[PDB]
Amino acid sequence: DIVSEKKPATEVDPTHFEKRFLKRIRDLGEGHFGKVELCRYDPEGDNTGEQVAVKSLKPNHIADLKKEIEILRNLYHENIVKYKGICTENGIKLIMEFLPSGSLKEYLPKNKNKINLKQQLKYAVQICKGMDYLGSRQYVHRDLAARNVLVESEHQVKIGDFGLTKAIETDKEYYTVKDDRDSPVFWYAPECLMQSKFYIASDVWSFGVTLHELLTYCDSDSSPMALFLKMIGPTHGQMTVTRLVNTLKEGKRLPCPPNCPDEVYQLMRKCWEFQPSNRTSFQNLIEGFEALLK
Ligand SMILES: COc1cc(Nc2nn([C@H]3COCC[C@@H]3C#N)cc2C(N)=O)ccc1Cl
Repeated sequence: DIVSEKKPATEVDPTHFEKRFLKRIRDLGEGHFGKVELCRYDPEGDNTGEQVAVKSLKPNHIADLKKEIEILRNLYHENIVKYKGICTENGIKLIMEFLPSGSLKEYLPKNKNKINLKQQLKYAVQICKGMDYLGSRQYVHRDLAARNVLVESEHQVKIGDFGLTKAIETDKEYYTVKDDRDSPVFWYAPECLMQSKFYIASDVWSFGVTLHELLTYCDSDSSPMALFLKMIGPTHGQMTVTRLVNTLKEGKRLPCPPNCPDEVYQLMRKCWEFQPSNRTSFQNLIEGFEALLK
């Protein structure tokens, strides 16, 4: 008789999502050769399955996606989006929990009435706690902006994208980047713009700019890009970044957001010391905000 293979152990992996049951609903966002879509994982095929956020490659940067997947899989913090699993074809898709409120960019313009200064400072503490957790794992985020901060509820935010996240080598203080063509220059510290060097303090600088967005309720007209382009001029093209570096070297910074008390603005200015070594830490920011909350 014919010889077949004995059926062995088949324990179902809860982190393995089958392609055939992962049904696309809509696009959520894009960023650095990746795209994020809302999908329903529907193995029963009746629209009752869980909604998930799915990151995949836009149709060679497969290595970058795999590295991002491995980082997120191992991060466990209240203010970091939850990894759910993967969908494997060499292809791979990252499956994450879906946060329907979106990012601070979508949420803040629509909920100004519900979100007061006290709530903004509580979101600022939560971003700092997620970032301090990331730093303790020796990672530099490199893309900290309000568009990457997801709203779990009126009371909770989570850092929701790790597309640019890099490990800082033990006993080294920074990561040197090579691919910088689509850098978020208006959120970047001078060392990132001048030498393409990324420190934990470079994320503190980016946090300061994110805090500025949070305080302005992510209004497009007072965005860090709109504000810096008004300061340096918007028709410089390829000369924009040197003009930005020059402006920062002169000591010019984003102005105090409307209705922001000076005490909060002073904590923000501490993120923006020209030299990385003079900048505040995430732990000291948490202390500062908590002092203002009680
Ligand atoms: C951008 O607008 C929306 C986004 C969401 N959700 C998400 N967005 N993202 C990323 C999408 O790409 C940009 C960066 C974002 C980050 N962080 C992840 C999620 C998610 N895990 O739920 C939900 C609703 C709306 Cl309207």
